Amino acid sequence: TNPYARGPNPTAASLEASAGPFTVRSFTVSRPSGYGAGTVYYPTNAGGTVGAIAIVPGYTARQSSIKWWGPRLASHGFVVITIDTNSTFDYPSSRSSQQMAALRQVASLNGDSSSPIYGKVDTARMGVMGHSMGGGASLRSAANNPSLKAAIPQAPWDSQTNFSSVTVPTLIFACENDSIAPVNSHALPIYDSMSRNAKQFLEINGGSHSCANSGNSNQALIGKKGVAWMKRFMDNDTRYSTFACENPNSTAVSDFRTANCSLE
Repeated sequence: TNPYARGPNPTAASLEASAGPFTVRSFTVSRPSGYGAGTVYYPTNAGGTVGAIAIVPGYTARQSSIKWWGPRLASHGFVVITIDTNSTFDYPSSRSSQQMAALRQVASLNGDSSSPIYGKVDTARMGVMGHSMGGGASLRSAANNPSLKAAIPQAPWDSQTNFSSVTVPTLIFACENDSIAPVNSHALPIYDSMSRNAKQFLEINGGSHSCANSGNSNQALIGKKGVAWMKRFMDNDTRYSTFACENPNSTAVSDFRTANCSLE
C-alpha cells in the first residue's frame, strides 16, 4: 500500500469539480523569509502528511493571478504556498530562489508548534508551479533541485529554452495565441528540450497569455490535469496514471504531447 495515497479513488467528475474532498484553511505568512509575501493553503483533514507546492506569479503580477490553484490543489491533499516576489520586476532566476525559499519556510513552519501546518507536511516531497516568468522560475528550480517531485510551469517564459538537465516530471500548460511568451519560441521548445523526464505539453485552444490564471474559463480541464499530475508524481499515486498521462479528449486543447508517462 502507498503510504502517500490520500483521498477517494479519482473520477473525471472528482477531478473536474471546483474542490477536492478535503476541507481547506489558509493563513498569511507573518515574517516571509526570502520572498515578498505568502499565503499558505492547507487541508485540515488529509489523513496523513502531504507534499507541499510553491507557486510564483509572473512579471508585474501578484498572488491574485495564480491563487485559484491554492484551494484547488489543497482540497486534494497538498499544502500550497502562493507568493508575492520581493519585487514584481524580478526575473526568473530571482523568482526561482524565492520559490525555493518559500518551500523552505513551509518546511520550517511544519516544525513550528504554533503554525497551523505543524506536522502536516511531508517535507521530503515538494513541487513547484508558476506563470510565465514564474514558469521559467519553476523550470530553473527543477533543474537546480532534482529531488523535487513535480513541476507545472504555465505559459512559461525565460531568457533560455534549453532545460535538458531537468529530470523532474514536468507538465507544461501553454496558451495557443500567447503574444507575451509565444508558444513557438517559449513553451514548445522548452518542452522539447527535456529528454530525461516524464513530461507533458497541453496547449489551450485560442488561449491568450493568461489562459491558466485565476478566473480562466478552463478550470475544469486545467485543474483536473494539474491535480492529476501532482497526485501521480508527488504522491506516486498510480490511481492517477491515466488522468495524468492521457490525452484529455477536449475541444479546449489545441495541442497535446507527452513522453515517458507510464499510463498504467
